[PDB]
Amino acid sequence: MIGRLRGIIIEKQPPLVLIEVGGVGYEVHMPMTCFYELPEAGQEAIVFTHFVVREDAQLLYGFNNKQERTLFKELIKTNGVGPKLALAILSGMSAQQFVNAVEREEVGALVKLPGIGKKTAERLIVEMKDRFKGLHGDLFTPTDDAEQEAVARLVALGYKPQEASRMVSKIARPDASSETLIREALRAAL
Amino acid sequence: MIGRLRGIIIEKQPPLVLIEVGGVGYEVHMPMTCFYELPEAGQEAIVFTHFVVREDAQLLYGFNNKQERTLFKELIKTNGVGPKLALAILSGMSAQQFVNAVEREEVGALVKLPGIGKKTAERLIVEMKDRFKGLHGDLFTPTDDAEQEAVARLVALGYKPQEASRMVSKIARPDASSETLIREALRAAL
Amino acid sequence: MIGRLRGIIIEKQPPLVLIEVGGVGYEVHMPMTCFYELPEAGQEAIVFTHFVVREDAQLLYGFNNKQERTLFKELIKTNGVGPKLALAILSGMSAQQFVNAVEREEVGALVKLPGIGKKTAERLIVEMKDRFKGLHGDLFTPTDDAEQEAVARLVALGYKPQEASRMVSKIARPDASSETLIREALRAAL
Amino acid sequence: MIGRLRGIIIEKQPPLVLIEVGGVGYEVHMPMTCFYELPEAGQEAIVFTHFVVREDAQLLYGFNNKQERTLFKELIKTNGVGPKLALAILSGMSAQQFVNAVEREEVGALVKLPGIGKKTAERLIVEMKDRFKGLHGDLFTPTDDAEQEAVARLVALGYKPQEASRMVSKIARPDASSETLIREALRAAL
Repeated sequence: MIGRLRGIIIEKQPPLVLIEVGGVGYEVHMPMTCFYELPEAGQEAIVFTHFVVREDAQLLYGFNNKQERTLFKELIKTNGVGPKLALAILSGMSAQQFVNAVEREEVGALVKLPGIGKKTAERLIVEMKDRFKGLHGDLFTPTDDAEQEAVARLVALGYKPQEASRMVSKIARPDASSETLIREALRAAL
Repeated sequence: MIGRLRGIIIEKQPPLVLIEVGGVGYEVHMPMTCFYELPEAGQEAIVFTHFVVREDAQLLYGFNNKQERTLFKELIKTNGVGPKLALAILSGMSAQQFVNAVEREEVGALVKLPGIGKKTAERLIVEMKDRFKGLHGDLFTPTDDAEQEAVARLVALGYKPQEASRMVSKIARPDASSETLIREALRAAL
Repeated sequence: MIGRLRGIIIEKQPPLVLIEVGGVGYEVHMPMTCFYELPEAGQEAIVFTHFVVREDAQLLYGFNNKQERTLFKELIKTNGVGPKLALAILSGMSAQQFVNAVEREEVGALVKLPGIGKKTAERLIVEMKDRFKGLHGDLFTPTDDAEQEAVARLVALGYKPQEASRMVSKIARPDASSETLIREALRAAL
Repeated sequence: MIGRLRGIIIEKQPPLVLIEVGGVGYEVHMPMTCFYELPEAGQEAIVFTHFVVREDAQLLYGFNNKQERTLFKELIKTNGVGPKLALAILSGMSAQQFVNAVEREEVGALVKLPGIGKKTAERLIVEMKDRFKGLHGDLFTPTDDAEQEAVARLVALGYKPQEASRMVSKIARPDASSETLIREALRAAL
């Protein structure tokens, strides 16, 4: 439900940060690489969050931008990676580096990580390297921003990636509103 | 627990909208047709919400008015429809149209939707067409507002629809307070 | 976690009330008898809440005072009564009346309620009539306020009611702070 | 998710305290020893919280400082102790005393507590006495603050305590930022 927090840094205890928001102190778990970018206690901070429901707990994982959160979200969707390990992966390396490692396929580096499997490492690379394709953004892009947006949305709707791809690509060009595109796409399909 | 949000639109990423409320950024999932009616980022918005608890997540589905939320709630109560599909149904068509399709019984249209079943489509129509009856409102009405209110309440209480119907219809007429009606109805039954 | 709400009544739809608290609109389910006492929409209201976690939902049940909430809490602890029925019981009758019915043991009245069992009604009376004993308050009292408080606390701690009873009654008298009593009681027992 | 609350004490009903935060009244369960230190109703209070998710409830346990919370957290991680008993242990004795009892290994005292097991008491002592070692703080310390911090973090990451211990101890000395230490440690290990 919670995607972002805006408040004052009350305490820092890596990798935990306590952010006061209107009297409510929220504990946020952040990968060290994000952690380094946090402002000083007493100052205002903005963090992108990912909520994790768990058996005996409700947790928030935070990032400095939406790109890093996406990467995190992506990592955890795999069978072998959970939030805790995802946090460790992004504490040893930055989103950027991680992305490079995968592209350059360097398991070596990945293994140097606790709980990090080899067959796991290998599988990871393979898997992630694949997921980045359908991923657009500075991070995941070493075409059209709105089209790519309209697509994601259409895919969020239930349309098979390729279907969607086709559905917007048929009608299109700029000075459209992904919103407009999405809109159009739908009419022309139902 | 959360039925409405009032705050500033921070970002739009259809079908997701991020609404800032006193420093807390809430992610809201909205059907495209509602989405189109949202104000611009930076401005204040009011959205009616439906909370969905899930295995690994807590989600909020939002609408522009209570009527659309009801329709959504209604759709999801069926065996074949879940929140994600309900969101897709209301992204392809507006509450109004949807309501028409059902009344005019046009499966054709419904099928043109991913995950949307035929036997499902058929069953849907049949089912919804039935549920709208007991549903009062501009949407679900192509009698007395308070009586109909007193009834719903009495039905919320545990009374069988027909019982309730009868219970208020026996004593009644205007310049009553559904609250008054409900009140009266009860005394006269216990 | 949430025991009280202070905010503006945005809408009333018995038995549901929507209360705006700093931009967050909370849905509260209230027994009709409490409902009648609510102020007008647009005005400030204070409601005592009971949180109910459920399979696919998180709900808040509200009351006008702590006594009515207690009674509700009490009712639901029984095997045969759940929140929905407890809300119906307190919609047909007021906490006061309910309390009388039980004391005067009048099943007749109770049965006049949907889902309300006879063996259930009977069992209820019996059960509640018993629970009120250990219950102190205007409602549940057709001795010492602090002692009774110190006891409850000591009982919250794990002490068997009678033990606790004894533990404070040995040392005591006024111008004590239940807090003081509790304190004392403990030292003298460990 | 909630680690701290800052608001006005609305009511005290040991061991429960109701804290108003921006219109939201939060119920907090506090060990009596913490309870005694609370300010008067009407005044502002700051409490450190521990969230407990439960079958039919969501609860918050509060403390006056982070040390007492840690101790609580520690206690509950054991097989034999749950939140309710942990609250009773800290209501009979203060964090300090408790810590002493364990160090001085005095079961006698512990047993004087409801639900408190003997084999349990014994096991406890043994267990806690062990956990305090890896615990640094005034409470749990009848070396370097940042190093010890860097370690905890590295351990939060997945590193075996000893590994971490070694990893920071190799490179180190002051006027470092646990953050710096952590940082360094990582590079030199991957």
